[PDB]
Amino acid sequence: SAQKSPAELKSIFEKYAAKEGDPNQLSKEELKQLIQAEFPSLLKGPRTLDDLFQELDKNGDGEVSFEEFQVLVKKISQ
Repeated sequence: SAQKSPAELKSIFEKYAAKEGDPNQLSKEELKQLIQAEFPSLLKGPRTLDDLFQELDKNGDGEVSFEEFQVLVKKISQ
């Protein structure tokens, strides 16, 4: 919603990750889109669009795993 619920983000995340072979991560392209969807760079404070990606930039099939993504999630709602 205005604030993003864990279940909500989880559902969206699954929806995104399922676009790639492994429904467990989102590749750079997908993560970027997610960012755009949740808050299109209106980060008037925590300016990091990419620092957070890099800090979590794994690469199994896509990029950022659900495991790592949870750290991202924590900063969505604020």
